[PDB]
Parts: sequence; structure tokens; C-alpha cells
Amino acid sequence: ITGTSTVGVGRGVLGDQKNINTTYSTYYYLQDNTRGDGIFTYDAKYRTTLPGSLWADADNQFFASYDAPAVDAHYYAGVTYDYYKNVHNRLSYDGNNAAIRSSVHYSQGYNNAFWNGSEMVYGDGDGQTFIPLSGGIDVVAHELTHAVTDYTAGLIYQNESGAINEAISDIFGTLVEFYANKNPDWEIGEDVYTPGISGDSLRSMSDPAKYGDPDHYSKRYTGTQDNGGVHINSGIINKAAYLISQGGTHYGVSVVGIGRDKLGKIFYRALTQYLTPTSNFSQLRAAAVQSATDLYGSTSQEVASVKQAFDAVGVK
Ligand SMILES: [Ca+2]
Ligand SMILES: [Ca+2]
Ligand SMILES: [Ca+2]
Ligand SMILES: [Ca+2]
Ligand SMILES: [Zn+2]
Repeated sequence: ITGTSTVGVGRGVLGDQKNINTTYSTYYYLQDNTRGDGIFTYDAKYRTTLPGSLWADADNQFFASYDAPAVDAHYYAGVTYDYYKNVHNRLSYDGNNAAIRSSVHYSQGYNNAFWNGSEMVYGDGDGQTFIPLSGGIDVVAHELTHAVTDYTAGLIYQNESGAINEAISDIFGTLVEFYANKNPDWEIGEDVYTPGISGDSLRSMSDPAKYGDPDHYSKRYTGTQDNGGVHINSGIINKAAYLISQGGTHYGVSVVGIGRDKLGKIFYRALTQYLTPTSNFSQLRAAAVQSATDLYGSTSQEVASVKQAFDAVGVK
């Protein structure tokens, strides 16, 4: 659409008010011209065809309940774009300012969200297991990072390479939740999962075993579901990443923490410069070590913590 840029206001899934960037041309559309080639949000109207209709509203105010998910998918996609640009100097997911598109109200009672190779898609949830998925900044940012991986390492979605792809997405979605300072934690999906139970989440990076995912290599899943357990075995890498950042003793191995910023710089470098589509856990470790080396020197503590953290989850 061509029109005038403006700012509208609305309420998100969790009930919070925020300003969002819109475009005006007869209607007000969810089109943010302030970032790269644009961020655009669409209404899939409970159907599965995509992307749907570019979101149009009459008065630039989005307080209807049907508006909630669109407001947060649009806003959180801007936040994530900002994180990548400010923090890693990367312009959008392809590094060349590609437009970011998302569709909400996808299907009926759909308990999930995903990057389909061209855009983001969010279900509204069934209302018990989940509420609309774009209400979680870690979810939004996890999905957008899958685009970043696709344009860089290109990790195939299965087995170890697939579990690394998923860990990458949880690590950067969590870094993004800390960047925006939206009550950050090391859990995944907490703000939109089981609205009936407090305190739980979909996955835990600080203690994956809490929900039953492995926290050591010896406990990895070797079967076939979930594409070879891409959502299960990501817990081994997630734990390594939490240890690099925060430190701790795990299985008797002690890791001194070096903090989030450095964790994000090391992983972004590994991703963009050293991983390949078929990299496995052991290659991820060489990559991460090479990255910290590049950045801080071979006798750095940074390097030392990255080694300890992988030794603690059993990755050699
Ligand atoms: Ca309105
Ligand atoms: Ca949180
Ligand atoms: Ca979280
Ligand atoms: Ca819950
Ligand atoms: Zn994912």
C-alpha cells in the first residue's frame, strides 16, 4: 500500500496498551514503513490460506478483542527488527532489509506459530493450552530468528542440525525478551501457555529436564518423532547456552558465566560465519569456540567458559 505514515494505538493480547506504526490511505493499515522495506500484518480470518488481507482498520485505534493478536505480532516484529539492527548490525532477516510479514487468526483453535519459509503465521490457540501466540515476545522472536537462520547457516530441520536450529531460535528469542525488558526469564512461551496455570512454560533453558527434555548428551532422544526430536534435544544446547551466560555447576562441571551480551555475540558469529546446513552438535561446539577465539582471544576466559559449558552437557 502507498500512503502516509502515522501512529495508532491499541491493546495487546495480555491487555497492555502500546503504539504501533500504521499507514494511512482511506483506511489505516498495519504497515510500518519505518523499518527496512516494511513490516506488514495480515488477517487470515480463521482460514489456512495465506497470507490473508493486509490488516485495515477504520480509525487507527485497535482495542477490539479480535485486534489483540495483530497488534502484538506487528509490534513485536518491530522490536525484534530493532534488536537485530541495533545489536548485531543486521538489516532484517536477510541482511538487506526484506519486508517482514505475519498473519494472525490462522485457522481455528490452532495451538502453534511458525515461519513458513516466507512469512510468520500465528494461531489463536484453543484457549486452554494457549492464548494467541503472538502475545509472547519470545515466541515472535523465536519465529523471526528461523528466517535469519534460513538466510545464513541454513540448518536442515531434522536430527542434530534441526535441534541446533531450534536452540538458536530459543536463545535469540530469549535475548530479545531481555532486550525489551519485558519481565525476562530463561523460559520459553510463558506468557501465552496455559492461561489456567501460573508458573509453567513450554520449555526451560535453565532446566530443561523440568519438562522432561534432556539436559545432557547422554540423554538425547534418538528416535523419529518431532523430526528426530528437534524440539527435545534442543534442550542440551539451550542448557549449554544458559551456562555460558549465567554460569553454574552442572553434572559436576563448573562454568563461570560471561553474560548475555557476549553469549549473543558468540552465537550470532557462529551462526553467520561458521555453521552450515548439516552441522551437528559437535560442530556447533567447534564453531562456538572459534567464534569466542575470534572475538576475545584464545586464552580468554570467554573461550574457557564456552568449553566448560559444552563439556558440562556432554558435547565433545
Ligand atoms: Ca479500530
Ligand atoms: Ca518472560
Ligand atoms: Ca520467556
Ligand atoms: Ca501457564
Ligand atoms: Zn522453532
